[PDB]
Amino acid sequence: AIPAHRGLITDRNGEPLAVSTPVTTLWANPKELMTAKERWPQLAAALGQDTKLFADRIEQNAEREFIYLVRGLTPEQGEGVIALKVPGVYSIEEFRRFYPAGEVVAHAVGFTDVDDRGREGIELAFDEWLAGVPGAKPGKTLALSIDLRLQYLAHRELRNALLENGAKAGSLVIMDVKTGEILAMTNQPTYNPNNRRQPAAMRNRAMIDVFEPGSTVKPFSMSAALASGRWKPSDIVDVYPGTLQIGRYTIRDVSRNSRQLDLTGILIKSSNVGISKIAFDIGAESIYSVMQQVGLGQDTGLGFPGERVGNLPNHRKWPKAETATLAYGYGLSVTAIQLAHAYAALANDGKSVPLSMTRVDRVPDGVQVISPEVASTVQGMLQQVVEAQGGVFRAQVPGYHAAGKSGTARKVNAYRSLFAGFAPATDPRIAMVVVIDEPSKAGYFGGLVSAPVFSKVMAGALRLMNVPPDNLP
Ligand SMILES: *C(=O)[C@H](CN1CC(C(=O)NCCN2C(=O)c3cc(O)c(O)cc3C2=O)=C(C(=O)O)N1)NC(=O)/C(=N\OC(C)(C)C(=O)O)c1nc(N)sc1Cl
Repeated sequence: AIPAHRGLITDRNGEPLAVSTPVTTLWANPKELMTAKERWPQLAAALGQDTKLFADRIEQNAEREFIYLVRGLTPEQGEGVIALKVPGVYSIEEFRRFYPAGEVVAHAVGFTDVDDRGREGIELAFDEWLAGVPGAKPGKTLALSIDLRLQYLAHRELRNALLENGAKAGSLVIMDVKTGEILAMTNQPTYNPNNRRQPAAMRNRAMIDVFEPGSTVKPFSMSAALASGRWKPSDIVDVYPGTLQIGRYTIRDVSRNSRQLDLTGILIKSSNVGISKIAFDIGAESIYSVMQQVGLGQDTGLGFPGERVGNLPNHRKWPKAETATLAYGYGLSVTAIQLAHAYAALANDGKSVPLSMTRVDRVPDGVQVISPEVASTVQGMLQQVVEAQGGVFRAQVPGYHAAGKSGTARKVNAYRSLFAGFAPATDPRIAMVVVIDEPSKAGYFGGLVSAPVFSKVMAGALRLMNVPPDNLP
């Protein structure tokens, strides 16, 4: 059968990301080869094979009318073999993929197996569209949501942060909050898909690795508090003395020099005690509902085989310890894609637009998952988290009002450093998640390790997208 030309993958502006390259496959009729044994050695040497092992193979297939000699020669190598003019040697034009951006977008684009079928990423997810039909009809062009310009920036900054932090791994996702598009998705470690010759390096961690989101979910606990009718931002919580006992469990703040904190101060000081006390007052049910509605631990609908769903704990009757730990993101499992999608809903005034890895021309209707008034109040609080005295100043994006939240998880001393946010605050365009796994220098807090990567990637992304600076007089 005649292998078909696989569809071109492009970025959202038409830059090529996966291109079908002509190769030559050689096959032989042994019955005819066996009439030309004197030609075999120069045919073996032309295929870089030992004369004796080549000869053994043909002799062991003397009564098969077909065998492959080699697959995936360049046309030039295949020409050299054809020019030997060996009886019983034939050629087929096959296709191998080339990935012009290589390691930069390897996890998103994926790659094809020996037979030119998708094995990972978009190549796998859109195989039916890309493949076409073997004779023979060509596969179809696919434009991704990815902007190669934002992807290059995200890739470079996440690489530099891993090296500066001596970290094991990392992910970074950028989303268009208005369209649901994935504009960048990068992971470390990465691989060159044009030279496969580590399984670890091939993992799209942003989609297939789950982690505890920790304190990055506090904005969703606060959304539930503001929607309950029992809380406003200027309300106070007494978090003294920085700890709270629930039977056997102790809730702890890292900084314990607080008594009265307003709701914004609970976020600035990442007080687990403060969010736990609000959680006890409003009930875990309300918080669970917000987290489920923004898609934490829920199917993204992206249909990448091997994509993880994670898990959001649920109860009929929430025990007090589980109520506290839900509200500060302990014992949840989410993906970086889910966390970025949730932040996009908050940024898009509480409307969730379905996630897309393909370029969106006609934007589907969004679902109102949080009330626009609550969403807008939480945005303003997350802007104070970044800008306020004592805030996460390393997330500040010079030129723009940015907003977001740090997290730091102790794994089970190894850490995960998180920052999730959006910008600009006065009409958000972009949501971003930065996850750095096991930073190994003195700093491991999300506000130290991930927040500066957010700042640098957001500064470039907003400028690459010509977003007008909103920090004006
Ligand atoms: C959020 O992820 C929660 C609670 N906290 C941890 C943390 C944090 O407190 N970071 C800020 C640290 N920090 C200060 O307190 C401070 C004070 C001053 O004056 C200055 O100038 C600077 C700083 C400073 O950087 C965060 C955060 O927002 O990054 N949030 N995390 C947890 O409760 C979990 N682990 O907590 C830690 C503290 C990391 C621990 O070792 O136990 C956690 N672990 C999981 N497996 S899931 C969760 Cl949640």
